[PDB]
Amino acid sequence: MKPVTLYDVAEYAGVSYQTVSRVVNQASHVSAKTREKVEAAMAELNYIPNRCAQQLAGKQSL
Amino acid sequence: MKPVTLYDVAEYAGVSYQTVSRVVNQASHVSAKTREKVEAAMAELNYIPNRCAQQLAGKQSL
DNA sequence: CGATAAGATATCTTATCG
DNA sequence: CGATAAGATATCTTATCG
Repeated sequence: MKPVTLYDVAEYAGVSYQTVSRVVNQASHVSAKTREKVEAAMAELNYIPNRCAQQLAGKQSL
Repeated sequence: MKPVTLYDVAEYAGVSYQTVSRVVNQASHVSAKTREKVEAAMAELNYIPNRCAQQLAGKQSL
């Protein structure tokens, strides 16, 4: 079950992954609008606490 | 400083990485003793990934 | 069936530019 | 100081062989 990736929030926010990922990791070096955009994005997409693979993994393409 | 990796468990179990890696994710087509050693290995070595961002800060210095 | 190797994707880290 | 781009590493999944 992989609903959202930090990439998803990033895209939805309109910012690089580590734009928002940096935000999610502390965001000690960013701007106002950015945090609010990522915050909005993750909020809308719900964004579960599993960007990488803490207690749930799996990935495929093509 | 870097804790266990699936490679560590793999080596310690005496099985290729891809063997135990698939084990930890399903282990559909795997023998008995194999599961025992992978499980043992990860158990003995404790096995803590930390491939995200918990306490493992310094990783690669480029 | 069980084990090994290769390919693809995501996350994080570091460096550069405005 | 802040955002973007490139590179490296690890994990996961699928296919083939004995």
